Amino acid sequence: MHPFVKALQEHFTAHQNPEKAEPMARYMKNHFLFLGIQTPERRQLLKDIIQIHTLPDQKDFQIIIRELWDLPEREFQAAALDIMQKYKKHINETHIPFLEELIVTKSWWDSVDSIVPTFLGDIFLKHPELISAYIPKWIASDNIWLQRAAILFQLKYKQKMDEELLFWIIGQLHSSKEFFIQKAIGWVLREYAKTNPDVVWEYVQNNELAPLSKREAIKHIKQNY
DNA sequence: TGGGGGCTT
DNA sequence: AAAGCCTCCC
Repeated sequence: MHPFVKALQEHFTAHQNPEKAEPMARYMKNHFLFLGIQTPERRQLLKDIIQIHTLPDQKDFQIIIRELWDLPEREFQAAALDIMQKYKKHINETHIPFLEELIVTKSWWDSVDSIVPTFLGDIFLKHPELISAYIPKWIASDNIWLQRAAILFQLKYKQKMDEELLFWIIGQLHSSKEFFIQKAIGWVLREYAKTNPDVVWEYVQNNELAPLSKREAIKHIKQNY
């Protein structure tokens, strides 16, 4: 409906590439249709539409992102995320519910990981009191993408990592049978190990986790122990 | 296991 | 912009 979205849809479509669509789609296990438009082209095409229509008012950004999210081809969600980054300064704690919706719709690692450690990680840093309003809820939801969100929001924290909170969240999900949860646990631990390898090594040796998670967690540090 | 064209700095 | 890195994938 929104002219900006429809313009973007027609522009993207005119520049699709079936030869690139196949491998891109297979990378995501065929959960999505792809136009076959990679990042440099996708951003240029977005740029073109912005040059013509200009970037919409901040009070419209959510409608545009939702309309893009509803379109079949994956690049439209990738473009929606490019757009959200442009409005980054206007995204705050009142947008958590909107972000939850994006996380649980058209869900896969590519969209969820693009939302969580950046947007949500920044938000909880700025609004510490909201962690208890969201994280326990996400863990208990049995929606694996919200559960992944609770694990990964601190991914980029480095020295800001709240270790007790991290290990609490992991402990809550350590028995999950979900592939993308075991992976998220391994990832956050592997990433945090670049800052504090000793504590991650100890945690992995001394606590219950899926073998998958243990392997992912220590893949870069095992050479040191 | 553990390293990879597409992506990033 | 030369070169390191990889969520994921296999």
